[PDB]
Amino acid sequence: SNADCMFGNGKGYRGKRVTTVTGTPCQDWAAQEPHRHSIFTPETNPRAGLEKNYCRNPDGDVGGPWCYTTNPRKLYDYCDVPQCAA
Repeated sequence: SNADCMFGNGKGYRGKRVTTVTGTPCQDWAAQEPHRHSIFTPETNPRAGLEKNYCRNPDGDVGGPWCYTTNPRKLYDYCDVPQCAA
């Protein structure tokens, strides 16, 4: 596959999904915008492969990969990337 898929929780999810389960665009892990988060950035989590706004699981939530949303409703949510390790 093009490797836009997660392995388990998405800890080694090296994909490029950029939307929550709703399709709400994931914010840039790098951007505090419009959700300021000096956490789960590429620079605070240089082990979970956080690039741009592509979904990731820095914490390896056992529910799956997530991101921060550009949605003024919630700070973060889960993404909808298929299981690569399946």
